[PDB]
Amino acid sequence: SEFLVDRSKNGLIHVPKDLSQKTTILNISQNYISELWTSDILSLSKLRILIISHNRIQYLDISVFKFNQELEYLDLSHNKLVKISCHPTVNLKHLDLSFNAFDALPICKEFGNMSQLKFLGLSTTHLEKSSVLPIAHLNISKVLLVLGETYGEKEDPEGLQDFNTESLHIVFPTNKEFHFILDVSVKTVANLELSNIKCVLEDNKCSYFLSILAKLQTNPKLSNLTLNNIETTWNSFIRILQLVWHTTVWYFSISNVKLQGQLDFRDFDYSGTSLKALSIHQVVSDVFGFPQSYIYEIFSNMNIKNFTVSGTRMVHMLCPSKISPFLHLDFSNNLLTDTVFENCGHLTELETLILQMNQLKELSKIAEMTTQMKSLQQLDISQNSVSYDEKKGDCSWTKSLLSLNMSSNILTDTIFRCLPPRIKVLDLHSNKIKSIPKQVVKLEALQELNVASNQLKSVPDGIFDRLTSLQKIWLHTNPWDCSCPRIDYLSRWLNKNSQKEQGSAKCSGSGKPVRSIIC
Ligand SMILES: *[C@@H]1O[C@H](CO)[C@@H](O[C@@H]2O[C@H](CO)[C@@H](O)[C@H](O)[C@H]2NC(C)=O)[C@H](O)[C@H]1NC(C)=O
Ligand SMILES: *[C@@H]1O[C@H](CO)[C@@H](O[C@@H]2O[C@H](CO)[C@@H](O)[C@H](O)[C@H]2NC(C)=O)[C@H](O)[C@H]1NC(C)=O
Ligand SMILES: *[C@@H]1O[C@H](CO)[C@@H](O)[C@H](O)[C@H]1NC(C)=O
Repeated sequence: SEFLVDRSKNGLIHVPKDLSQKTTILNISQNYISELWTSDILSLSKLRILIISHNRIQYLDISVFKFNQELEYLDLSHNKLVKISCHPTVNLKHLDLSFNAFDALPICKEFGNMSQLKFLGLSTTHLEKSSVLPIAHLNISKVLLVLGETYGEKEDPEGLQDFNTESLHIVFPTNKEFHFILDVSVKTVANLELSNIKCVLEDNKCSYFLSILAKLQTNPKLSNLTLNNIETTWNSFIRILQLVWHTTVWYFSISNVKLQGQLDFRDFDYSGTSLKALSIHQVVSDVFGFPQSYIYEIFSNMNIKNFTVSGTRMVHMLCPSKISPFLHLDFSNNLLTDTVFENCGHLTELETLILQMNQLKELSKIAEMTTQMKSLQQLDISQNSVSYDEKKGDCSWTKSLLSLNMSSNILTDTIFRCLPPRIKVLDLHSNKIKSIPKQVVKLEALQELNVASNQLKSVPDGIFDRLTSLQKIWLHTNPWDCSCPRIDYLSRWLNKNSQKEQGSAKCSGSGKPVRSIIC
């Protein structure tokens, strides 16, 4: 049972009154409501979730839900809250006051009795360490704190030290140089996230931001660090990578970055790291574009096992200088070409490599890249423009390759002459395959084969008599000629193996499910 009333985006001005008393979830987000009374919601006795975000409430009396004993989730984010009255009320598990106009931290003493409070979203322009005290005894899981645009004057450096939270997401002011002296190293924080870091100036390259990051080295509890919406020079960017490299963090994630200047930094110290994974999503450079020097050398020689770089104008990734510990590399959505990692015998531990959506073109070159990757189990080169030239001869795939994703390219039926021998998973959909040659019978171990969205009209008589290992197969979005007898072996054989087909391959023009032909 769950009576959901979704009145969001209805231009409401007050809380709808003619609501069923069965309402357990009330969504009135994105409207024009300006007041929240007790009578607005007291009659909804079973109300459990209340979402009034993106309205324009300025005053919050927290006793207005005193009669909603089942309420555990309240979202009042993106309102105009400037005032909050503290009174006895119900124990919430989730309270969101983020993105409001409070001048002081909207923390009520009554918040202390919320023994199940697991998420607290706050808004403020002034943070005093002592104002957090009522909740300093609660084991909160995540706190979102949005510092208003005018935050900055009369800063308390220990303002956060009383927060007892496992995850902290600090949202710094937007459109402002980073000059804030707030210690983000908190005793109990394991997952720290910081949004909006901007330091594009000569005076001193992100010294303030780097300073608070350096205090993240002195806490073994910090395990996950995330940085969002960063704008600074290329030097300061590499300084951040280097600084956090020596912290305690295991997982470091960076998304939405705008970098400028000429990169000078290339003397990276990889020692003393605890990093398990690093991901960099969405990097934008200045008018000159992605650096032509140093950056790849920094990226290629990282002494880590998980490494993602997506959403960048990156064009190379070189063989690591020494034997590399790279284990799972995701370089999807860049501008890399086929020579990436060429002539490389230092990636013998790599097990998965994703090069989806780049600028790969010739498959023989890509298979040569794979030869010395003796542990490589999965390879994704989908959404490129890869063709295979049968003239180049045999392909030197590594024997360890089990899964191969080549969807969204311009391969032909010759592709089946350029497949690793132990192939088990094979995704070729959105290609230019017009037929299935006799080479397929040699893939006994094949378990999955996706040739959807090609130009298949039929398959040979008996092409599956020796593919005893198959479990899943896609055939849809292909123009099959369904006149008997060209469609009979495909009809009888398909009918028997009912569970194996994924989706519904349909006849060209007739539209009938192919299983339904009686030749
Ligand atoms: C390293 O990256 C790999 C993938 O590149 C991560 O593996 C997957 O994790 C998800 C978690 O939801 C699982 O569902 C998948 O089955 C995993 N795939 C494989 C092949 O293991 C892995 O977790 C990452 N490791 C670290 C330490 O971050
Ligand atoms: C290979 O990579 C492609 C992405 O390039 C995967 O494709 C998506 O697959 C799901 C169904 O499995 C669809 O909902 C999406 O529409 C596909 N995306 C595109 C752009 O076509 C594909 O699943 C991958 N194959 C394997 C075996 O992992
Ligand atoms: C409530 O509605 C808003 C706007 O349609 C939507 O973004 C949000 O995800 C919804 N949440 C729930 C729990 O219905």
